Amino acid sequence: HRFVDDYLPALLAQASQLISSEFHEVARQHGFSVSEWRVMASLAGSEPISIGQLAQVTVTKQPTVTRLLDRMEARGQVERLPHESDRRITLVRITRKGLKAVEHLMELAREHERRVLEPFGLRRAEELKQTLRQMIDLHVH
Amino acid sequence: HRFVDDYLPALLAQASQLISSEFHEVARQHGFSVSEWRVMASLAGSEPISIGQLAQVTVTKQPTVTRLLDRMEARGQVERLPHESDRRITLVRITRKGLKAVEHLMELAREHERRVLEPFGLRRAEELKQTLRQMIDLHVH
Ligand SMILES: O=C(O)c1c[nH]c2ccccc12
Ligand SMILES: O=C(O)c1c[nH]c2ccccc12
Repeated sequence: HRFVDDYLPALLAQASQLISSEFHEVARQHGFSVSEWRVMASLAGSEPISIGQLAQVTVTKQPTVTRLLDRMEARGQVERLPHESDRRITLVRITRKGLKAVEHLMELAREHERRVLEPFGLRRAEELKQTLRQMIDLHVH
Repeated sequence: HRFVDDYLPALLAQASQLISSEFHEVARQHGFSVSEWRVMASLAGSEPISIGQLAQVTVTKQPTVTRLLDRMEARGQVERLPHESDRRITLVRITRKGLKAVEHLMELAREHERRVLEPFGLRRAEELKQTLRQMIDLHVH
C-alpha cells in the first residue's frame, strides 16, 4: 500500500490522461488539434452554450478558449453570438462547416470509446459513466 | 442527448479537473506547487521508482519531471539514484525531509477524498477506484 496507489485524484488523472492521449493521436492524424477537437465535439448536436460552459467541458482556461474561438470563428467552424438576456454572456455554437468537419472523427471517437469500455461490460461501463456524471454535477461551479 | 454529455474521455477529464482543482488549492495554501505535491505524494511510502514511472503517475511530461527533480533534489526533498542493473534507468525516492514536509498535506488529501466519495457510499466508491485502476493498468505503456 502506497498512498498514490488508491488516491482518487491520482487515479482519475491517470485514467483520463491515458484514454484521452489515445484518442488525441487519432484526432491529430486527422488534422485536428486537441483543442479544436474538444471544442467541436463539445458543440456538436448542442444548443448554443456560454464560453464559461465551453471552458469547463473542454477543461480549458477561459482566456485560452476565447483565443481559440477567435481562430475557429475566423475559419467558419464556430460562431459566437449574444445571449437573449444577459449580454455579459457570450454564447457559442458549431456551424454546419464545423459539424461536417468533425462528424467522421466523432464516429471514430465512439468506436474508440466502445473498445475502451468493452472489457468492463455494459453494467460496469454504465456505472462508471453515471458516477463520473454525478461527480461533475456536484463539483462544477 | 449531445455527444459530449456521455463521452467517456470528456467525463473523465472533467471529473479529474474538478476534483484535482479543489485539492490543488489546499496544496498551494500550504506552500506546495501542484507539481511538487504530485511528486512527493507519489513517492511517499514507495520504493524507488523510475523517472518514467514518476512521469506517468504524476501525468507530467518526462523532461518537465527531470527539471522538477533537479530543483526538488537541490532542496533535499527527493533523491535520484542509479538502477541496480540497467543504468539507462534513473530511480527516484522521497527523502525523510520531503516526507515530513508532505505528511500533513497527505492527511488533508485523505480527508478531502473521503468527503468527495462519501455521497456515493462505500460500494460505489470502491467500484469506481477498481475500474479506474484496471483501466490504468490496461492502458499504461
Ligand atoms: O492531483 C492530481 O491531479 C494528481 C495526479 N497525479 C497525482 C499523483 C499524486 C498526487 C496527486 C496527483
Ligand atoms: O479528450 C478529452 O480529454 C476531452 C475533454 N473534454 C472533452 C470534450 C469533448 C471531447 C473531448 C474532450
